[PDB]
Amino acid sequence: NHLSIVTLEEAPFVIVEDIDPLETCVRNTVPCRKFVKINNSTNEGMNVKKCCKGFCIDILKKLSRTVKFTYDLYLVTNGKHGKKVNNVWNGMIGEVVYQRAVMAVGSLTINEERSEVVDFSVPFVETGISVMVSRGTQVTGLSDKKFQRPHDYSPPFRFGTVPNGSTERNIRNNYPYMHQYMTRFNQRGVEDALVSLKTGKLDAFIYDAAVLNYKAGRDEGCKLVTIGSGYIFATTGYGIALQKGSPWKRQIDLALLQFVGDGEMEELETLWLTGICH
Ligand SMILES: N[C@@H](CCC(=O)O)C(=O)O
Repeated sequence: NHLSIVTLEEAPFVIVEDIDPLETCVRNTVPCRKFVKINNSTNEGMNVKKCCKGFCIDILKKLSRTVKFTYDLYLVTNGKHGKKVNNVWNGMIGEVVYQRAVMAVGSLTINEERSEVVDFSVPFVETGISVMVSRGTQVTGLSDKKFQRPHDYSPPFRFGTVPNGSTERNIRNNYPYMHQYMTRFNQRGVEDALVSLKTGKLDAFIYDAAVLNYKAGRDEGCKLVTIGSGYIFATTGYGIALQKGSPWKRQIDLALLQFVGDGEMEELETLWLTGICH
């Protein structure tokens, strides 16, 4: 009963590394494969062996040990965390919905749309929407006038997010103007956004709270500050996604609860998520 499990890279939850040519993953890593295309024309491709580590990987290792299952971990190839595009789910959520994976482990945010098509374990990392700015910049949260009336400033307040995730969904579904203003500043990824902030090319980066709290905690030079958005309606957590009606949610939940109660979760948080910047 080898379980097919999908994941996605997003430090410090999931970190990917090339395997050692001379061909096994060691230390705190585990095997993870990815289907890579031969070219940009056809569907042809081959699965490439890589190695994975991180907070979520350690959670997977513990679940494997405790629930007593073995697994075949693979990386998503189309999309990221999960979005319904042209009426079809992609990313980690898609792999679970279309039964390619029994579970999805990673920095996967629990939200209403996703819960309609997949079942989630209890949350194990708290998150929501946060705002990151250069240390010194003053903002109260997303209700700040700088965000409500960006054009009332010279130059217009510059803020954006990484599209296609739960953060964009929460803005697009409720505040049309803010969303369409923001697309002007879409960021390709977290690292891109951080550079834009520290060099003064971007005023604020709106993104997942867990990741922003982590990044601000160990920024080189501690030049970044993260503050809550105030969008409490968006407060949620990361959860392991399973097939709708999955018979494993019960056992996965019991394990997570066991880890929380025994202090094992506490130890993992200390190992991977602590910060140093005040
Ligand atoms: N963790 C988010 C991705 C990042 C974000 O949109 O804030 C998700 O599962 O969609």
